Amino acid sequence: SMLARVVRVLETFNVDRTAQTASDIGRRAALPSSTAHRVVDEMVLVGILERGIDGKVRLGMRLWELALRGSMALRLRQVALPHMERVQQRVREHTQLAVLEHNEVLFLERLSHHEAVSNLARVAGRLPVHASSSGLMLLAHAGPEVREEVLSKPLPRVGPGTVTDPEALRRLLANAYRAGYVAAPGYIEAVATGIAVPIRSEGVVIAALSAVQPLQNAVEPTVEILREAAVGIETDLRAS
Amino acid sequence: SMLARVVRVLETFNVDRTAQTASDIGRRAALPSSTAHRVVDEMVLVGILERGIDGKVRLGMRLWELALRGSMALRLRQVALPHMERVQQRVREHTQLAVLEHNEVLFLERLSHHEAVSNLARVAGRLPVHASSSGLMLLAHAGPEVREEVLSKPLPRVGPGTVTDPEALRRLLANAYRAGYVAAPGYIEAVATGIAVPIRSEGVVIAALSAVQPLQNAVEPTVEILREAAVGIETDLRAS
Repeated sequence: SMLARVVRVLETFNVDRTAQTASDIGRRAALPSSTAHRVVDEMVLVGILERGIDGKVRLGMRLWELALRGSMALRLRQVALPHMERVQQRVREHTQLAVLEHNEVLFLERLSHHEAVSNLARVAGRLPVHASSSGLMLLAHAGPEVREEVLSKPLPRVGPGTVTDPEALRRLLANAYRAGYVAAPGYIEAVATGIAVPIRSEGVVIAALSAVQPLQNAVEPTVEILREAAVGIETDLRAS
Repeated sequence: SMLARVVRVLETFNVDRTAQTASDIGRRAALPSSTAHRVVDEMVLVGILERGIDGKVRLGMRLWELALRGSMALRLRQVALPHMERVQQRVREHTQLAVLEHNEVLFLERLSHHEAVSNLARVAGRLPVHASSSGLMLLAHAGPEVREEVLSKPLPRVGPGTVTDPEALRRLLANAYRAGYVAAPGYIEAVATGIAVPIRSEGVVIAALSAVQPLQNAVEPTVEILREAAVGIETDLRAS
């Protein structure tokens, strides 16, 4: 399909790849040279891609506009940001907002203080569900079918502290469901603890609000600050 | 063509329209029912759209991700946002970031205090180039061909203060170029003044940084704050 070829072209761009030649796009998308050059030209023609004065193609401003305007991602981030900014003022590490997408964590927003701890979460970037405080919080509220899919895959260690045993994960998830937060000491990187709380709309967890902070930092203060922020978000969501 | 039909479907969504029926999409996109369902179903299949439990379709999280990942609009917003938050802390009204796109203003970012003045600028939304502080500041640096296009087209008044006389506009643009700022009292709404300054990169104005504040607030102090923020953004643009 033309739409399938267009999506494969979009998929060649990534969090640290802004500009490509049609030949490189063809190679990354496993598309024949002629097909890659034709599809790229059509995408440039409608403004989904733009061609710079360097002759390389980039994701187009028209694509950005059509994808964000009125979107669930933009509306939630908009409601969330003032509350995320207050957490950032208080904790001065990282505040981020995430959803589940195809059994991975996708980040809608990330606020970072200068010389905060190392953080691998990227806006419009992904991390594993089982290893991420955000992922474990959201997976705790997913159906048994979603939990089974995720729990039945080989589960790599991401950081030193990553829990990979399916039944140990079920115990974590039950505790997180009960407690209304996940602390994840060194589950992504040795130096970092992720802490995540749920964001609810009409009694459904739609997102996770998280902090990333040095491993040795107190957990309880951050948990409380995120809960307060999450309450603010749910209030503001209910009337938006 | 299928790519053309897909773009027309994306175009039926907007800043104020999040969820539609395939029937409503078919009406707005000029597609007969069968074609509207087929294109929407295929876009739902590749995750470009999502179909809710209410049976309504929405812009997809996968589309948001593929459009924003490593995008020019994300990179510039990322560099700008900390400086924009400092301005927002000081002025406590609205701070926003805009570019020119097809001779209209397109907003990349907007920060708002909950008790701020009425503001009609939306992220991934547009305002007229002649009527917004952001548009006038960007059009002052657009070069002669774009300038004459805008000065020769229909120029309606938007708010009470909108300057519509083409020669009075020519003067404003020449003054804006020299002064390095635009104050636009009631050009969009009676209650509000837009104030915009340029963001340069490689000696080219690529964006406008703007505040929207009550008509009665003093302009000079907001100009100074935006100039400082703009220098900060430019330094971090040179360093990246």
